[PDB]
Amino acid sequence: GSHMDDDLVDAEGNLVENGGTYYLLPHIWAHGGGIETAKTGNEPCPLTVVRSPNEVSKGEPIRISSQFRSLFIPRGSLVALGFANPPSCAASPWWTVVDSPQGPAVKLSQQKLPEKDILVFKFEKVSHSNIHVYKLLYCQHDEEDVKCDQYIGIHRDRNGNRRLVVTEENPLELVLLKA
Repeated sequence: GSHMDDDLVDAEGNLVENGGTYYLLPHIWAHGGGIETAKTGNEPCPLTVVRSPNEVSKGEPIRISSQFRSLFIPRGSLVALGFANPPSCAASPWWTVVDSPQGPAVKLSQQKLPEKDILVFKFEKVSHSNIHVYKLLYCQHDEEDVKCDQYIGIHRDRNGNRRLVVTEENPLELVLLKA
């Protein structure tokens, strides 16, 4: 047997498939649509992970992978998040957090990444039971083994890009729809 409610759940009540693709949507419709990429700052192409401003858009299917190959993703598991179909100028589909004067930001990279650079996310079910809504934690380095005390949120640059970045308040609250 298996511990009850011990795995990530999608919008339809079915357990999240380890390695499967999902649209990451905000629980609150008015907040926007799914996940996309955009070219910001001095990037030569789309390397910034962002949230679509279109509430109707489900955005890109996002692959969610745990460290080990189990069927489902146990609650509290460190995970990697990547685009099933990444922008062509990215060298890998996996998201990664990079420092910037505007605070840590979720980006893609034009080179291959070491796994301590991608296994840095962790979902955390939002306390207002059910509905299966999750906050997204970013996990930095304690020294050796990991501390997840930072939440991913949105930052609208003045070009209207709703960038995913580690923020102080208003963390994301996502529902995962099977893609």
